[PDB]
Amino acid sequence: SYDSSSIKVLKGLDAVRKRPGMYIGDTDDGTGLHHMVFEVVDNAIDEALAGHCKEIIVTIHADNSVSVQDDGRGIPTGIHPEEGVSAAEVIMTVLHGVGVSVVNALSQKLELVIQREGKIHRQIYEHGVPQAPLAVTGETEKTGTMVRFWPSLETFTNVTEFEYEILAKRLRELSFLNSGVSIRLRDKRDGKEDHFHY
Ligand SMILES: Cc1[nH]c(C(=O)Nc2nc3ccc(NC(=O)CCN)cc3s2)c(Cl)c1Cl
Repeated sequence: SYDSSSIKVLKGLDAVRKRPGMYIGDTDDGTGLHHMVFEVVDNAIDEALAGHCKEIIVTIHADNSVSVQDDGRGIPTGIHPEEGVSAAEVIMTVLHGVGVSVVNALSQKLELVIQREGKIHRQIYEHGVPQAPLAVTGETEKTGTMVRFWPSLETFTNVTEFEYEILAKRLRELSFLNSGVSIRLRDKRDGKEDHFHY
């Protein structure tokens, strides 16, 4: 049921928005804010442990959004018959690693770009709610997934700006734990880059 899926998803988004610390960690001391990045990266790490993702690129944008790009297969784009929406929309919205739906719920905005089967697919979310169905925007010979999110400053207080060093420490750690995955970190605010690989 297209319909029952939509009702269940919106109850899930409401649950996360009302009790955000329960899902992401402390919303004031910066740990929940940085965990937003690490949850997205952990999904790319899963796609590396599956053996398709070899490189993960984490970018801090000058507007204080963060993007995570992988070179994996790309989140599946076909209509999942039960929910009647793209398998990507299901992954991005269904509550379950805390699940990328938690990051989506707690993002003012989220941009999804999927490259696979020779096409580029894009979708925009606001507070976990898709603006429109996943749509093809052009062709590509590449594969992978890009998630860019703008954290809600309704949810997150006090520590609101991403700290390069906090991201660098956990990404260095994840590269140590995941031998042969390359994890790049880029700060568009000041030109800092790192390249973690073990
Ligand atoms: C940054 C990022 N990356 C991902 C990400 O790649 N997740 C993915 N989940 C799946 C699940 C299934 C498949 N199966 C096929 O392709 C079947 C083809 N016969 C591919 C992927 S790829 C997520 Cl989720 C996030 Cl967030």
